[PDB]
Amino acid sequence: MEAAHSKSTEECLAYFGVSETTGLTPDQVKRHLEKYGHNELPAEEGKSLWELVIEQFEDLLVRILLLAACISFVLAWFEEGEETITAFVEPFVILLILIANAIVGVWQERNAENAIEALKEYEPEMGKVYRADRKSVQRIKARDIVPGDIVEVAVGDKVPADIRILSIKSTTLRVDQSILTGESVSVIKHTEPVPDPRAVNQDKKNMLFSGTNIAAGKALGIVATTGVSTEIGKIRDQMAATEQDKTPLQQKLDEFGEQLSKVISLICVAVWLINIGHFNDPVHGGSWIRGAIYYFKIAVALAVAAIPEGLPAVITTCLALGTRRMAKKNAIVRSLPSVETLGCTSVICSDKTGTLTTNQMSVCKMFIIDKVDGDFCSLNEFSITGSTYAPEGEVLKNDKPIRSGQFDGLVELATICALCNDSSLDFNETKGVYEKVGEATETALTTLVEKMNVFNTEVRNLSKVERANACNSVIRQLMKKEFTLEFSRDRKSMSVYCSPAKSSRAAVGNKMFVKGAPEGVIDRCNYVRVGTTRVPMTGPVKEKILSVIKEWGTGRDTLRCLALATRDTPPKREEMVLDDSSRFMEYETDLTFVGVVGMLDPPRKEVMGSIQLCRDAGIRVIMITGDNKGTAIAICRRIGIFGENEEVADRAYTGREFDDLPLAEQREACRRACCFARVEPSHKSKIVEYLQSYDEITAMTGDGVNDAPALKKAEIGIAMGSGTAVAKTASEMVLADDNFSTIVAAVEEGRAIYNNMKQFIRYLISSNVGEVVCIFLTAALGLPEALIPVQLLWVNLVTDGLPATALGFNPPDLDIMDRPPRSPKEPLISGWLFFRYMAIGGYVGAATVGAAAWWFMYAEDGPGVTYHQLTHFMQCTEDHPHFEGLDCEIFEAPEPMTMALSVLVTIEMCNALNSLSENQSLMRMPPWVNIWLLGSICLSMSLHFLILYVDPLPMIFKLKALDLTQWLMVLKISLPVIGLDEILKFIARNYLED
Ligand SMILES: Nc1ncnc2c1ncn2[C@@H]1O[C@H](COP(=O)(O)OP(=O)(O)CP(=O)(O)O)[C@@H](O)[C@H]1O
Ligand SMILES: CC(=O)C1=C(O)N2[C@H](C1=O)[C@H]1c3c[nH]c4cccc(c34)C[C@H]1C2(C)C
Ligand SMILES: [K+]
Ligand SMILES: [Mg+2]
Ligand SMILES: [Mn+2]
Ligand SMILES: [Mn+2]
Repeated sequence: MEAAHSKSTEECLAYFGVSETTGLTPDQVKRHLEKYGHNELPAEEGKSLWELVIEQFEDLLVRILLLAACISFVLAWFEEGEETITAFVEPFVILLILIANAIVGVWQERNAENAIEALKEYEPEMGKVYRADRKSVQRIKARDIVPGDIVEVAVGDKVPADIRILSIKSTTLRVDQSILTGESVSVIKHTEPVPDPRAVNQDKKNMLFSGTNIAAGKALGIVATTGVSTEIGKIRDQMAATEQDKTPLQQKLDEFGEQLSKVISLICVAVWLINIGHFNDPVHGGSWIRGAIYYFKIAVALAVAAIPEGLPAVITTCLALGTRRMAKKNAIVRSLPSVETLGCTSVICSDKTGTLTTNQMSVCKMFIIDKVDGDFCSLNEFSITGSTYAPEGEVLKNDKPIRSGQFDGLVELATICALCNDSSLDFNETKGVYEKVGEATETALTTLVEKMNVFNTEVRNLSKVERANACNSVIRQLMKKEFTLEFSRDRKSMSVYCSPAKSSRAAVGNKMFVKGAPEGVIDRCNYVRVGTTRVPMTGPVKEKILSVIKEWGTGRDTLRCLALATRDTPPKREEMVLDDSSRFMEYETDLTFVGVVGMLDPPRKEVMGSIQLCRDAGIRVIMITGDNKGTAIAICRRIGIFGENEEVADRAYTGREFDDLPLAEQREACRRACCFARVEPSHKSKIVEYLQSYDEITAMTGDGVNDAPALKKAEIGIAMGSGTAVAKTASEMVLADDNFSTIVAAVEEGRAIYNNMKQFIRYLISSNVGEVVCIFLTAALGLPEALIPVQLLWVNLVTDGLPATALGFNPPDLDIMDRPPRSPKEPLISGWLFFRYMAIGGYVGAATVGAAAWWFMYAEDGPGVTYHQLTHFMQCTEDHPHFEGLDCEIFEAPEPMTMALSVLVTIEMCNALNSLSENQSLMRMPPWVNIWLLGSICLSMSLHFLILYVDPLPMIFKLKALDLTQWLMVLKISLPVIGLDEILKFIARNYLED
């Protein structure tokens, strides 16, 4: 059944053809269960660890290193009776890396807790119905409720389905709809049509929404919809639309996967063309068994050389450490990549209530009457400080603290606030904070009474649990509450009838204390309290008081105001009927106006300063709230999203006003406007989606179930520590201490992290370039491979491993938070920078083949000088007469490859220093800046020396140690890589773009 809110109750009943005092028949229920299905949300799984690891071995690039694992496996199985001892280390070191990178890949991408399961917390197991087969209510499984059911809800119930209210049995039905609005103040419901077809949930005052709850009262309704066709079901579906997105760089990674996987395929057929180059002269002395095996040997060496294994490890380590830093600021990152994603953020969308604000309703202004001089009427206004339910703050007069008990009118105001009240305050010993018990707007009065302390009660030595209601209890000892005239919609006030406690002295006679909406309470006042005296309420006085109250309700203030009054001479108890709320208004007449309190849900102290720092970093903040527009704008002004006098006609929209714009204008509104109010959970994700469609990297901050869709949709969702479990499980990061400042800190950390990542990725990839150049040089020319996979794997994983991780510890810049966010489209290399280490890469790729082949010809030991014969080792077994004065095995010596490896290691270690900075020469930026880079290289070097000098190590890696002349040759053939890039820095800091 659609449009339940605009149908009358008779139309809803007639739709299902049911009586309100009968309900559906059990057969009808059976048919509706068939037709509509059960009243429940589908569970959303999320793949076993099985189908996750499987997906790690799916993206193209990973297969390349699996191909070179299986080929490596075969070309190590059918190994001759020679070294089948360690031939299997290669297909295992590889096969190990692919295992390690998978387990890590899942340990960062997997979201443990499920947000749809948290949502189901709002699904009550049980609901209550009237069905035709019984007169009395029937308590059944909620999932068995169907459209058409007559349902009964009552105080404390979770609402089981979307329900048109038919009949309110209590005097009011008060509903907490925070899961759809973020707002915890009760909604007073009625049963009349809401004619607007586009009514937003905050308008549907005749509906009950599944998953909300009844703060008070009792009602009967008819179920309009169940299952996913409900408001909470819509939230569930937007969370189920699981896009499983990815960090900008993580999309660059996924991108570079496609990049490198083709580069290899092209290079492999390119090696093949130069392998097929001397295919026209193989003299068939070794058939093709040698040829088709030497070629795969090359492929495994090329694939290994191209793929920068260890990169997944250095990143994960960088991210993980980042997460450790944020944890010390009380930011719990639940997804590793997210710690960095925040750095690229250009727009931060924010819930207001409980996010920007404390979600703790606070009386911040009050007044009583000081004097009435005929027509003129002087008010005594006070402000009250403090922004939580904690009874901490003071009452101020002209910004100076005063003792509330000084003023008789405040004693009376406090008395009414304490007594005309169904709530209290409680100190939660487990959470360490004060919490309301009952309605927010009532607990605000309770908190006020505690701050006012009109009797100067000693409260400093109380435990926090006792302190919670101390000053209210002292008022209870004076006046005894005898009964309550509860709130009704017709009069918009409530009152309590009180007698002075035994042993009076206070004052003789019974009293009625009244609070309510200003206009109706004031209309029923014939007198005004001035101190302890009472004077006639006149027109001009009534007008002055109403005017000030109206200013308080619409200002830069926009406060909820209550008027407080007492009936000085109440009827005798016996003259009042309590079972009929229609009579209550009349009982609350001939009142004496006492005062007014104005409350709001106020900003967290750090929010204003945080918005400013965001603004200084080129980040826009947009408030997106379920709350009304007036309040939303007023808070925006207090927190500096808008200027205090800024005109916001086209900068602030309700969800409806936003919906009314042409689709094009809706997109532009999202760039111009900074406050969206009276919004549904869908509006928030819609706005985030528009923002993202300008390619803005966008964040969402929230605490509520109604923020869950936007939290999921945003690149980065951020939840408040004290907010809902649903919002937390929908987020990438949680601010455990609710400190909004931490977001600003997380952006800086994320920018620092991004800078270090991009450059340690360059450092690690400049390496993989030279290797490929090498594995191609010593292949095309017909040379004995200067490096083989098992050595390359050590370098990429370990030798370059440490230094890369060292660069992820470089100091962040000083202006890091004074630049605008970087563009998401920004590559990782551009023009100058690409050819920059294609030059450095052209050097390592040559100097390695160049120092290995050096050991042949122009070196001492030194088989050696063969020249053109070196580029023809395939015919030493066959065409031996050519190779006279030499053996036919010394072409497979460990020394020349040790020369090659020692060059690579030495070049990359130097290449780590020039990686400390992008443009600043080592002259102007010392190599002693990042000490941890020094310890990192000295480790890599001492590890290099190791595999050269430990009995097993050089056999598994095919190395043989170098003389001190074999190292002088290495240094004089590697160290120039510094001066090369160093001059590449001089030709970039001046004549390029500096
Ligand atoms: N328990 C209570 N005792 C006294 N006064 C109460 C009260 N609960 C609410 N009120 C007062 O009466 C008014 C009744 O609220 P109501 O149901 O009219 O909603 P609202 O006017 O705040 C709704 P909306 O923002 O959706 O238009 C409140 O604004 C408040 O001043
Ligand atoms: C088994 C497993 O999950 C993985 C791997 O085994 N790896 C990475 C990877 O994710 C591979 C990868 C994909 N996209 C990129 C971009 C840059 C670098 C890497 C990758 C390293 C790749 C490899 C093969 C080490
Ligand atoms: K998200
Ligand atoms: Mg909220
Ligand atoms: Mn992977
Ligand atoms: Mn109302």
